[PDB]
Amino acid sequence: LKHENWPPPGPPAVRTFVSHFGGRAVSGHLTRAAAPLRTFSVLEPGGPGGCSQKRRATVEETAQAAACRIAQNGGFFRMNTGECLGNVVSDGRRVSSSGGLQNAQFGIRRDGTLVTGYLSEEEVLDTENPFVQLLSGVVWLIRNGSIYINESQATESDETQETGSFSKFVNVMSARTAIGHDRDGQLVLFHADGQTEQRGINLWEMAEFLLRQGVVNAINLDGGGSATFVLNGTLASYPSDHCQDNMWRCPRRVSTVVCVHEP
Amino acid sequence: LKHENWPPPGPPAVRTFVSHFGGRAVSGHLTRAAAPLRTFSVLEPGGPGGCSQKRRATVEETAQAAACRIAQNGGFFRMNTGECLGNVVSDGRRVSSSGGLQNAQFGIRRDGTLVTGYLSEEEVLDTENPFVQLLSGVVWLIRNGSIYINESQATESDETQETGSFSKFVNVMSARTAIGHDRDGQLVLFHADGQTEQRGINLWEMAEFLLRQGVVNAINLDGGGSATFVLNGTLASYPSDHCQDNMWRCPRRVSTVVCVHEP
Ligand SMILES: O=P(O)(O)OC[C@H]1O[C@H](O)[C@@H](O)[C@@H](O)[C@@H]1O
Ligand SMILES: O=P(O)(O)OC[C@H]1O[C@H](O)[C@@H](O)[C@@H](O)[C@@H]1O
Ligand SMILES: CC(=O)N[C@@H]1[C@@H](O)[C@H](O)[C@@H](CO)O[C@@H]1O
Ligand SMILES: CC(=O)N[C@@H]1[C@@H](O)[C@H](O)[C@@H](CO)O[C@@H]1O
Repeated sequence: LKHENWPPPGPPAVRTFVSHFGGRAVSGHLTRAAAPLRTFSVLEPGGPGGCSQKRRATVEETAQAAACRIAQNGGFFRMNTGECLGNVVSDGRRVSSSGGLQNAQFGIRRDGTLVTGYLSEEEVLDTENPFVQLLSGVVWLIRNGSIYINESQATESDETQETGSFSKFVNVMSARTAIGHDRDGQLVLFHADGQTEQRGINLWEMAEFLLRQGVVNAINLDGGGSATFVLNGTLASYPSDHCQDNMWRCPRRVSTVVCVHEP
Repeated sequence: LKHENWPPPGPPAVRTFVSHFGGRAVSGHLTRAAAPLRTFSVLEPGGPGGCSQKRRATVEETAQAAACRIAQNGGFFRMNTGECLGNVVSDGRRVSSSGGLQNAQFGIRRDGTLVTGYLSEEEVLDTENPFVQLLSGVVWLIRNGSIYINESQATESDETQETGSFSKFVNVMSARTAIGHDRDGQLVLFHADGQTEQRGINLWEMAEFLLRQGVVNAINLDGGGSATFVLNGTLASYPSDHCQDNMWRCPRRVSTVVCVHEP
């Protein structure tokens, strides 16, 4: 009712793009990975226990301990405290709660079922077919093959992102990332390089792009300076944050990470 | 007095930028590596013997065989035949000739002397202090701390690059790459993502950027679709060529490669 369940039924395919959104050229990658139950992980910052310690680490640091073939930044977090925000299940271990808020979620149950959308506390704690991986974003981009941004603005909590108003967060140009799946049950990761209010895409544009790629459900993960794409442990994107006291670009220390590893 | 000699004076510094050239945001990397006599190699495509066999291989393929920490596409080539163009010396092995043409060159001799500029056949074939690495480009960007593109346009042969007229090659927007060195004798590698006549920079813009980073000599290497940046064997740039029959971007099979590796 409030979420989509996809029953469960080959190295990941990493695609590089430079595409035009509203006339602007935006670079990024689309990753497609089969057998998510075997290859998909949600990782805590700096290894197990990171969310409890409120640790912040770069996607590179977190991914290299896990030997991820493809890693991207994960959920939203409080920059000043390192608190993980939203429900998180990391390799069977629940390490973050929604705190009453309703936000877009994506995860996989123990039998391989992919779940996307708004989950109650009871659904998250279900011991029957428990979640093995789960994280929260902000805005349910695609529901059952249709854009669901209008509905997200109407119903989703707006206490997690710090970009500004919900409308600005939805419509501003920025770096963006998203997670979802296609109709064959393959995991889909997306990222686009950008910089808030300067370069990149908004959520309407990302949702259209993903529908073209066959995505049937997907949520928006952390963007802006948090957006990071790490390929075999190497940074392969252009972060927007500047390094300290110079104008070079530097990857942000973030919280949870989404990982695709070998089965 | 047609070339410059720089006497021999930590891991390499890899920096990411997104920088603005006339209001266009251009992304790329600047690499700086010490002790080039021990850490810098020019590689033949695929493996040793690539030039004699007219091999074309991606920078990734060529670099994974050499264990490069940083790799970029090298000199110019003929796409239809795979012929290596210009003088090439790869770890002491001479594998390509100038054919009488005059083009910007960059090399290091056995004692560590860094050499940039125009070289006679006698200088290339010298055996007293022989070249251990050497490759040729098109346009001498910076000579002893001053831009030298006007002089290069005045003197360099124009039979190697296939972009079009000399003026277009210099002034057109595109993906670009460059090799040079700073006054501490360190190797500098530069690349900017782009697409000929759509995105990127021209040679004047790249030359101005390199001067601000302390580059005292540099030449222009193969740009356009050839431009590739590979870090620890993983592609970390956005090539402009499309893959066969789809919207995704694919690295180009190129010729010689410039490599920074362990000493
Ligand atoms: O991640 P974004 O969208 O680029 O925002 C990053 C910026 O947000 C606000 O301006 C501040 O909190 C700054 O710390 C930061 O420069
Ligand atoms: O490396 P570049 O600059 O992108 O050039 C690639 C292009 O060169 C030529 O002009 C044409 O044959 C094009 O069809 C080709 O795609
Ligand atoms: C465009 C975008 O998503 N920016 C996000 C912001 O919303 C979020 O509050 C913060 C920490 O999670 O990271 C980034 O700044
Ligand atoms: C703008 C630019 O660098 N273009 C080059 C072209 O000049 C060269 O002829 C070809 C093969 O080396 O590769 C790229 O297309």
